[PDB]
Amino acid sequence: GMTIVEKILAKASGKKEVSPGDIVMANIDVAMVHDITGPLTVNTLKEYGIEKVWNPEKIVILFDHQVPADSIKAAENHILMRKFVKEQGIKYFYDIREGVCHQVLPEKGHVAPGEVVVGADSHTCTHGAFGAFATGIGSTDMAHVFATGKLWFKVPETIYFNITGDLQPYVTSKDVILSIIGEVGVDGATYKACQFGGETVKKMSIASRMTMTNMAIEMGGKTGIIEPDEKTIQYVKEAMKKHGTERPFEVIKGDEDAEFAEVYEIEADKIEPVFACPHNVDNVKQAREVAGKPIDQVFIGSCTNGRLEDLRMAIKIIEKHGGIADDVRVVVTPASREEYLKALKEGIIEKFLKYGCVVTNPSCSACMGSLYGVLGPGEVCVSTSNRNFRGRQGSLEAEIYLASPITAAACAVKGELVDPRDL
Ligand SMILES: CC(C)(O)CC(C)(C)O
Ligand SMILES: [Mg+2]
Repeated sequence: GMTIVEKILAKASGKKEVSPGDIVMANIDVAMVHDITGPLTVNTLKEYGIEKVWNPEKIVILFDHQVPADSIKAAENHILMRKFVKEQGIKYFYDIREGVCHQVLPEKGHVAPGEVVVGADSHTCTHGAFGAFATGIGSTDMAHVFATGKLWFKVPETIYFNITGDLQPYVTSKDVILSIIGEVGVDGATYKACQFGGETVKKMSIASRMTMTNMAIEMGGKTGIIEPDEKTIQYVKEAMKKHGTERPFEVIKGDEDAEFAEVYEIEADKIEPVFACPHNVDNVKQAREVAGKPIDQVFIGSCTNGRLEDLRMAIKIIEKHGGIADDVRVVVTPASREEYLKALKEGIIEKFLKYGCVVTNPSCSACMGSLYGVLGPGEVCVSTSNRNFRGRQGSLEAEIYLASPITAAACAVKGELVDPRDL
């Protein structure tokens, strides 16, 4: 009787069974690296004299196509990456501006149910939306992965969030996950896989599911995971066909009599629009109880969201209420080029433009970085981001409220923190 994570790690280590706390050596299906972890990893490999990665088709590299105009080190790192990709015969390499980190990997078909996914970023948990075991690892582990196609993992315990009921109007999976995190706390799920399931999750789209697993790490989770269903299978198969990345996969599900460290019953019909308020993702408040505070900027589409359903719900709110308030900069960033195209074809982009919204291209590098330069001092911002920028948020006592795309759009409309149901 095993959880989905246990089964995935059992299969991957060739074991009959696995229990939390077991330390097992698991085959890696896909390893993703972007920005600096790329050059660290390649360098470590050079130092050990490793001529070849284990499988050039199970490595996904995101890297800036533009040579950085000043620093010679980054031009050097850039030449290094191109050499590696070429010599190793790495098939799957993408511009850092193909999309935000965690959008590009699944949309090209690189994440299937039952797979072990490792990534250089803290928010690789995102890919657990696909019934995959997905974790962020450092460059030392990443070099080991590139060399051998294996890594030691400690099997985590699972907390199961059973989410049932129907989401009320104007409420999204962003509000569900934020509400879960306000209760559990930034450290409440340390070492644990956070599994979301239940009738409410079944009805959610893949896009909505990804927003939840995206933020598992924000409560100290080891990862986030949702079992695959028909929507999952069809998304993955369609993505594989579009990009030529077909490979066999096994849909793995947890057992009905699996053990969990904890089980939360989440009443979805009770979730309301919420904000994560400065300065902790933990500090979650019902929108009404903060409503009224004037705001300077709104970011709709961020790390990792701004998929088509996010852009729809945002543009519907804005266009219905006649555009955006005065003295609010509203930046709209589709999660990927592929998502940008879908929005373009549906006339959504043209409409954001019409209301004086800035529409900008996504960049994986933006998710990793400093917010120095984007927010002015003392400015209040509403963001659909699913990750914190603590430490380097940044410029410097700027205030940043995390919200769903619906609430973010509402805020853009009124020019203040507002509950979208109150427009
Ligand atoms: C990446 C970003 C520009 O969306 C972050 C934020 C916090 C300003 O939304
Ligand atoms: Mg992210």
